[PDB]
Amino acid sequence: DERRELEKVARKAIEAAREGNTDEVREQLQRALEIARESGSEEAFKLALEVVRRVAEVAARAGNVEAVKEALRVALEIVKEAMELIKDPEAIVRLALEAVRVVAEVAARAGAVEAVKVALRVALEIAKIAGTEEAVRLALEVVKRVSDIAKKAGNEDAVKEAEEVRKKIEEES
Amino acid sequence: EDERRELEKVARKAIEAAREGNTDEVREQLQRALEIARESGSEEAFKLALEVVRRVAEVAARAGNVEAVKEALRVALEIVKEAMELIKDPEAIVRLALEAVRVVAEVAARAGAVEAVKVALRVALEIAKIAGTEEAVRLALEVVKRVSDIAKKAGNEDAVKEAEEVRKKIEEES
Repeated sequence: DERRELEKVARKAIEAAREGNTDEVREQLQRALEIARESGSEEAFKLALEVVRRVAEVAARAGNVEAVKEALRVALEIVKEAMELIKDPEAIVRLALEAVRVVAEVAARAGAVEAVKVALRVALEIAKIAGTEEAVRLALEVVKRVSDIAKKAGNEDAVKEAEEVRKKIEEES
Repeated sequence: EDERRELEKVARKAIEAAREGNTDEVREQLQRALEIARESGSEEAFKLALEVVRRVAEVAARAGNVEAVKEALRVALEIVKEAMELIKDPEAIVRLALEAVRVVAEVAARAGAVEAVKVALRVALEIAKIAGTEEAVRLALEVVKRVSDIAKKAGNEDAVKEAEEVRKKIEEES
C-alpha cells in the first residue's frame, strides 16, 4: 500500500535526478519522507532509504551537488526518526551509511570537493546520532575510502577534509 | 621520435604541478610543450601536445585544482592557433582539440568546477573562430550541446545559460 506509494515516488524521483531537475528531486524525496513518517514501520523507512540511495547515486555521478545535499538530508532525517521509534535501528543505520559511502566514493574519484564535504559531514552526523560501534566503524571506513582515493589522485583538500572528519568522529566516540 | 620523448618529459613536470596545484608551473610546462611543437612544424607534434594538455587538465580536475584546468584549456586554444599557421590540413588538429575541450569540460562539470566549464565553452568558440571552417563550427556546436546536456544533469543553471550564449555567438560568428 504505502510500498506502492513509495514506488511511484521512486519513479518520479529517479527520473528527475537523471535529467537534473533539482526541484522535483527535492519534493519527491520530501514526499517519500512523509510516507515513511506517517507509516512509522521499519520497512517503510528502509524503502524510503532505497529511494534516497538511488537518487543520491545518480546525482553524485551527474555532479548535481544540490540533489546530493537534499538526498543526504532526507537520509539523515530517516536515521533520526528510526533512532526514536524503531526497536532495532541498526539495519536502517547500515543502509544510510552505505548510501553515504557511494556518494563519497563517486565524488572523491571525480574530484567534487563540495560533494565530498557533504558526504563526510553526513557520515559524521549519522555516527553521532546512532552512537553505536557499528555506526562509528562504517563512518570511519567512509572517511578512509575518501582519504585513499584523494591521496591517489593528489587532492590535498579532500585529504585534509577527511583528516578533520576522522578526528571529529574519534572525539565523538 | 625524439620530440615524442621531449614532450613526455614535459608532461611529467606538468602533471606533477597539476597534482600539487602549482598553476604557474603547469602553464610554464604547457608553454614548453607548445614551443616543442612550434619548432617541429609537424601535425603529429601538435597532436601529442594536445594529448599532454588533455591529460594534464584531467589530473588537475580530479585533484581539485580548477586554475590548472583553466590554464590547460587556454593552451589547447594556442595550439590550434599555432597549427592554423603551419599545418596544411589542420582539420585533424581542430577535431582532436575540440574533443579534448569536451572531455575536460565533462570532467570539470562532474567535479563541480563551474568556472572551468565556462572557460571550456569560451575555448570551443575561439577554436571555431580561428579554424574558420564550416566543419569546425559544427563540431564546436556539438561540444557546446554536449556540455549543455551535462550541465543540465548537474543542475548547473549558470553553465546552461553560458552555453546558450556561446551557442548563439558560434552560430553568428560563422
